[PDB]
Amino acid sequence: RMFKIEAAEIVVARLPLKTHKVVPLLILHGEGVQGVAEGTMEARPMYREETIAGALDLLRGTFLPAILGQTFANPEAVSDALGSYRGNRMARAMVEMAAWDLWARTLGVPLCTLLGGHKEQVEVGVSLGIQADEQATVDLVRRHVEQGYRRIKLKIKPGWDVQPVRATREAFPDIRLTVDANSAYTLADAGRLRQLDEYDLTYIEQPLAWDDLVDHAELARRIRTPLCLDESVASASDARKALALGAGGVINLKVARVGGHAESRRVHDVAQSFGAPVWCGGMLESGIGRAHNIHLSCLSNFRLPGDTSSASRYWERDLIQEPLEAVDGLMPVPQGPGTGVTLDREFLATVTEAQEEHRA
Amino acid sequence: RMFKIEAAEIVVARLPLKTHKVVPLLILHGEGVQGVAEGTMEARPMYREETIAGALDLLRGTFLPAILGQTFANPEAVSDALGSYRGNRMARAMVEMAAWDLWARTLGVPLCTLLGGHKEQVEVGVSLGIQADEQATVDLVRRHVEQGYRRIKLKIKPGWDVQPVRATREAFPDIRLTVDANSAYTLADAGRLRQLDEYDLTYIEQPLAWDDLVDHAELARRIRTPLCLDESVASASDARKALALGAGGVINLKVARVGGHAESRRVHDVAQSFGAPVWCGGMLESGIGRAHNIHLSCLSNFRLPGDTSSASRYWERDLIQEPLEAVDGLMPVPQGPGTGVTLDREFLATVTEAQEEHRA
Amino acid sequence: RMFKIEAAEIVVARLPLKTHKVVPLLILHGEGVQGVAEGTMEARPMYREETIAGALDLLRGTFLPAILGQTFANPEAVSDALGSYRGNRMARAMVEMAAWDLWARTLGVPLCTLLGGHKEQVEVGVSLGIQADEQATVDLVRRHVEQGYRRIKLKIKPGWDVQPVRATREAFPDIRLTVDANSAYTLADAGRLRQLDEYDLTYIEQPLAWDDLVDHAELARRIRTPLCLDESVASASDARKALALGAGGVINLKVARVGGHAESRRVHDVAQSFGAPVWCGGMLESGIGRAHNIHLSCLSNFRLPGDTSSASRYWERDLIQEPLEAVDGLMPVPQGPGTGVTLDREFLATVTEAQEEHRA
Amino acid sequence: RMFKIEAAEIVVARLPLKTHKVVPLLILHGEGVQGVAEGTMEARPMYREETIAGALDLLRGTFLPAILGQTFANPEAVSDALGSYRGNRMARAMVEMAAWDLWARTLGVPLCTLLGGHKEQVEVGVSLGIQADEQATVDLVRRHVEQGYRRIKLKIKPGWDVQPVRATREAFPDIRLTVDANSAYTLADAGRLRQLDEYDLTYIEQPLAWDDLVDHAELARRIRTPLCLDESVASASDARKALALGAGGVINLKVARVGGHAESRRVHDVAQSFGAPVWCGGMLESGIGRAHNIHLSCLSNFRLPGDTSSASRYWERDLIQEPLEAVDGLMPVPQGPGTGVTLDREFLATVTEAQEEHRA
Repeated sequence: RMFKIEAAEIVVARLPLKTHKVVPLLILHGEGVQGVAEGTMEARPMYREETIAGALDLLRGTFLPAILGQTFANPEAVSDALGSYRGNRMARAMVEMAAWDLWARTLGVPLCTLLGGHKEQVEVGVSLGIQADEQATVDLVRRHVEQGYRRIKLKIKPGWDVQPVRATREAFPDIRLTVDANSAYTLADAGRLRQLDEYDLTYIEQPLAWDDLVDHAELARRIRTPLCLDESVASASDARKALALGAGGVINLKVARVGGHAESRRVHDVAQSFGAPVWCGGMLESGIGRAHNIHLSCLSNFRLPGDTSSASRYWERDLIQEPLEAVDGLMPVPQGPGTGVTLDREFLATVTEAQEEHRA
Repeated sequence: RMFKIEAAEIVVARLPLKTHKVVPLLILHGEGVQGVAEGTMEARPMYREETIAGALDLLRGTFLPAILGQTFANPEAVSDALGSYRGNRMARAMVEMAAWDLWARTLGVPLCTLLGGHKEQVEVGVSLGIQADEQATVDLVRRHVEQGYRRIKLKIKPGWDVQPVRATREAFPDIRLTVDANSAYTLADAGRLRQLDEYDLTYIEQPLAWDDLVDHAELARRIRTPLCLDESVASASDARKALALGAGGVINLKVARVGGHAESRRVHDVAQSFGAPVWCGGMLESGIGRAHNIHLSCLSNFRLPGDTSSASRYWERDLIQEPLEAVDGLMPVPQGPGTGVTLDREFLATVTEAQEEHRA
Repeated sequence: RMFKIEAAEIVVARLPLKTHKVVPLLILHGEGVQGVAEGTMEARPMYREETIAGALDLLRGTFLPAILGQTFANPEAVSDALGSYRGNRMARAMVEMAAWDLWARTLGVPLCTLLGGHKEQVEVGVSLGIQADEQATVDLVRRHVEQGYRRIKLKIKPGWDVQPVRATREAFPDIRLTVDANSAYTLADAGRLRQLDEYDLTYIEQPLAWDDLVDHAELARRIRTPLCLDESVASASDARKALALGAGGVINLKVARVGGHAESRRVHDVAQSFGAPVWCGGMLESGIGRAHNIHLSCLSNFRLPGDTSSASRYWERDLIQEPLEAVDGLMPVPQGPGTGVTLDREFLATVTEAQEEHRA
Repeated sequence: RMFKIEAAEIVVARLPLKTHKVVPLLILHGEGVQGVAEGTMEARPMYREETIAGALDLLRGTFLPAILGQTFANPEAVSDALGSYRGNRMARAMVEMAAWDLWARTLGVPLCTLLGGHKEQVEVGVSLGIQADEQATVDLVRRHVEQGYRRIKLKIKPGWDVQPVRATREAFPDIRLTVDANSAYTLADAGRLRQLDEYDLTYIEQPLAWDDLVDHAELARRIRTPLCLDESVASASDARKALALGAGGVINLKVARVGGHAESRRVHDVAQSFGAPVWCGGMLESGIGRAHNIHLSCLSNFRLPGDTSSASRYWERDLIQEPLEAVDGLMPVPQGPGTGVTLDREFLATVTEAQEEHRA
C-alpha cells in the first residue's frame, strides 16, 4: 500500500577523486525504510544550467515542504505534488529518484523490476579525454580495449578530431568507437565533421549548442555519421521534437537530466517508438547515482553501451558498501531491494561537508 | 521477488446481455495468487483481424507452453518470452494482462499504482447509436447529459452526419461532443465532413479505412475537426507514426488491441510527448476487461472520457463479485490488489461453454 | 457462362521436406470441374499474422457458407460474396485462387491467359541461408550460378551482411545479387546497410519491421541500394502508399499475402504505374501454390526473377503429377486449363492429416 | 485456346444525328467470330490530338499488317504486338477493343465478366449545355432530375459559372451536381472558382489546360471543390501521377483515350488504390462504342454515374440491332457474348461512306 514520507536528510559529501567531486545526497525516510538519490548538478553551471546552491534551496524551501508528512501511492504521485515550477529537472530528480528507491524498498523489489527491466547485467563502454597525440591515443584506447569495454568514446575538438579517430580506427577497425564533440563546433564545421564518416563511428555526441535541436537537424543532413544528443533532451517531449526534427538518431539518456526514472522510461519509450536507441550517460557519480543508472539501463532500448564504467576507476573509496565493477564490458545489476546498494555511513561521515534534517 | 507461472485456465463463457456475448478468459496461477484477463477478439474478424479460434489455438499451442513452469521478474519479462510471433496483439494481451494482475497481486498493490496512476475515479462518456431522426437524437442526448456523462459520442454514417450533429450542438452549445465515423467514409467525403467543423466536435473517430494512417493525414489537412485514430494504432510506434504524420490529434486507446498494459502505457506516453490526449475505448467487456480498463485509465494523459460506463448497462449479471457502476460520469477505481475485482466462480460455471487447464 | 459452387473440400497434407511442411488445400467443385488452391499461412504466426487454425475456422464457419450453392460470374464476384471481414488475406486467397482455377477450367483456358499474361516461361532465382563463412557462401552460390539461376538472394543479419556480399561479389561481379535482410535491422543500422551499396545489389528486402512503411521510406533516403518490400504490402492500396512514400523501389509480390490473383494483378499494375518492378516471392509451396505463382508471374511487370525455383529442390515427391523444374533460370508455364497442374490423389492420401467436405 | 486474326474491315459511316457524325469502325475476324470497335478520333484535332486520317493510315499501314495472320493468347498479347509506336492511343484502342470483343466471343462470355465486373446495370448522368439564363438552366435540370438521372453536369465558362450553379443548388439542395469547365480557365480564375465551393459540387472537370497536371495541382490547393481530370489522363501512369501530385480526386475515364479496356482497367485500379473514384466519359458513340462503355462501367470503382445515356438521345437510328436505353438513370448491360450488341449490316451499308478489307 501507500507510503508516508516522514523525514528527509540532505547530506553533501566531498569525495576525493582517485582533487574532489561534490556529491549532494537526498535521503527520504518512511515506513521503516529509506530511499537515497544523488544530485548531478554542479557548484557552477558548466555542463548545464543548475547549481548546487540553487537546487538545495529549491529542495529545502519548496520540494521538501510539499512532500513531508504526506502519503503517496507511487513516485509519480510524489512528482505530481512538487507542482508546476519551471525547469530545475535535476533538483526534481533528487526527490523523484529517492522516492523510487524508497517505494521499491517498501515492496522489497529491485528498482529495475518495477521500471519494467529484466536484464541481469548491462553493457558498458568508457569515455576518454584528448590525448597528446595519435600514438598516445591509440595506446590509451588499447588499455581499455584490453579490459573488454564495449565502446570507446573519444573527446574531440577542432582541429583534433580526424587524427585521433583515423589513428584509433586503423589500430582497431572492429571496435565500437564514438566521439564526444563537446559542443565545440558550429554549423560552419560540417565539412570537417564529415571527414569522420569514413571511420564508421556509431555517433557523434552533441557537436553543436548544448540547448539546440534545429542546427543539429541541419548538420545531420550534411554528414553520414549519426548524431547523438545529450544536453538538449531534458524531457520526453524534447526527445519527441528532436527525433521528429531529425536532430539526432541516438539519445544519451541521463536519468537526472530528464527529471528522474519515470520521465527517463518515457524518454526511452519515445526513442524506441522512433526506432532510435538510447544509452546511459554518466556524470561521475558516486555508487548511489551509479546504481540508479544501472537499474534504469536494464530497460530494453538501452541498446548501446553506457558510460557506466567501474567505480574503482573514479574513487579510491566509494560512498556505498558494495562494489560496482564491470568485467569484459558487462556491469552486473546490484542485488537487493531498490537500488541494491547501501550507504557506508561511517565512511560517508568522514567526507560530509554539510548535513541537515527536515520533518513535517 | 519473481513469480513462477504454475498453471493456466482458459474459460469461455456465453454471457447474457441486458442476446449473449462470448467472453474468453485466461486465468494464470502462481505464488498462491491468480491473474485474470479477458479476450477482446470475436468469433469472426469484424472489428479487427483476430478471431477466437485463432487466438485460443495460439494460447494453448504456443504462448502457454512458453510460460508455464517458468519464473519471471515482471509482466514485461512474460511478454518478452512470446516476442518471436507476429501480430496477434489481443491474444498476446490475454497473457500480458493476466500477468499484470498476477504480478500486482504477488505484491498486494492495485494495478493502477504499478502503472503509475494516482486517480481514485475516472471520467466516462456515453456512445449513442444511429437514431431515427434529429429530435430522437436530441432527446437521447438530453437523457445522457442529465445522467452526468462527461462526453457524448454520436454514431454517424454517410447521409446521416451533419444533421444529428447540428441538431445536438444547437440543443447543447457547450457539451463535449464527438462522433464515431466507423470507417464509413472516403476522401471524396472531405467536403461533407468539413461541414461538421462549425459544430466544434472534439474529434471524429476513424472515418477512413481501419488500417490506414496516410489517407487520414490527408483528410486532416482538408478539414479542421480533429481526427481520432482507433484500429490503425496497435503499438507505440504506430502511435508515433500517426501523430508525426498528422493522421490525427487524439487516440482511442484499447488496451488489448495494442498488446496489453505495458505497450498501452507506451502509447499513452508517446501521445503525451506529442501533447496529444488519449482516451479509453470499450469492447463490451465483462467486469474483468472493464476493471483492467479502469486501472489503465488512471494514467494522466487519459484526459478525455472513456468508454468504461456502468456494467449494468450491458449485463443482467456480471462475471465478477464487484459492481462497476459509474455515478455522475465518474467510475470509481475498484479497490484491492491488481484489478481489484474477483471472479464469481459459481455464477461463471453456470454460463461456461468450455474450460480447460494447462500445466508445464 | 456462370458457375455454381457445389462443394468444397479442405484437405491438410503433411509433406516431408527433402522434417515436414503443412500444406492446407482448398478444392472447390462446380460445373464438372474443380479448382484447387494452397494456403500459405503457418501453424504459428512467424512470417506474418495468420495461422492455420484461424484460417480454417474462418473458411468452414464463414467463407464456405457464403459461397456454397451460389452461382457467380467470375472470381471477383466470389471475393465480393465473402463480405467485409477484416484482414485474413491468405484465408481469403484460398477461396479466391481456387475460384480462379475453377473458373478457368470451366472455360478450358490457362489461368495466366485470363490474368492478361502472355509468357511461355518465367525467369527465376534462388534464396539461400546464412553460410558458415565467406568461402562456404561463395562455394554454395557457385553451385546455383552453375545451374543458371538468374538471381542469387542471400539471407543476412548484423554483423554478417557486408562479408557474404563482398565475398560473393568479388567471386561473381556480374551476377544479379540481392539480400533478404529479414527484418533484423532498425533505423540505427542505416550506416552498416549503406556499406552494401558498393556491391550493386538489385535490392535489400524488408530490412525493418514486417508491418512498416514509414521507417523504410526514411532508410531509403540514407542508402543508395533500392529497398524491396515483402510483408508490409498486403494490398494494392498498401502498394500505392509504400511507393508514394518512397518506402521501396521494388515489391516482392506474394499472391496469397495480398488476397489472391485479382488483387495481385492490381498490385502489379500499381507498381508498374509508379515505374517499380515486381517479382514473385515463394512460400515453400507444393506444386499447387507453385503453379499459381508461375501463372501470375506471366504478367509483364514481373521484370525481376522470382523465388519460384525447381520443385525437386524442396520435395522428394510433390503433391501434383506434373514436374515443375527450372532449367537455366527459366521456369516454363505448366500447360493445360487453369493452373495446368493436377493433384496426385493417391500420393496425397498417404500424406493427408485432415480432410473434410462441405456442401450447401 | 488462342485466336488467329484472319481479316479486318474498316467501315467509315456517316450517321445522322437526332447533323451527321462520322463513325469509324474496325471489325476483326477470326475463329468464326468477329470483334467490333469504334474510333473516337474526329476529322480535326479538337478534343485531343488524333485525327481520322492519321488513325486510319496507322491502322491500314502499320497496326493491321502487324496482327493479320497472327495467333494470340489474349487482347494484351495483341496490344503488345503494337507496342513500339508512340501515342496514338485511340487508334490503338480500335484494335485493342475489337480484340477484347473477338476474344470474349471465342469463349462465349460477356466482356464485363472477363474484365472483372459483376453488375447488371450501370448508373447514368446527364450533361447540360450552356443555357440562356438561370431559370432556363433550372427548368432543364428539373426535367432531367424527374427522368431519374443520378448526376447532373452543367457546362460552365468564364462569366457563366457561379450563376447557373447557384440557381441549380438553390432549387436542388441534395442532387449530385458537377460542372464541366472545358479547359476555359486560368490560375487567375481561382477566386471565381472558389465561389463554387459553397455549392458542394462533386467535382469541376478539367478547368485548366487539356494536357496539364501540374497547374491543376496548384489550383486544387486554392479551392476546396474536387478537380476531375479528363484529357490529361491517357494512361495508368498518368493516373498515378495526377492522383499523387493532387491534380485531382476524380477521373473521367474514357476507354479509347487511354488505349483500350486493359489500360482502362489499370487506370480504374490505380485510382481505386488511391481511394479515388472513376466514372465513364462519353464521346457521342454509336451503339458499338456505347456498349463497350457499358461493359467497362461494370467495374467496381466506377462509383459515380457515367455518360452512357440512351442512344435514342443521339441517333434517329443506331448502327446496332439492340436498343441501349436507360430507365430511371440505370443502363442495363446488353446481354450476350463480348459487348452483347450486333451490327445491323443492311442499315450500316446505307450510311457507309467508305469500307475496305484487309487480310495477311
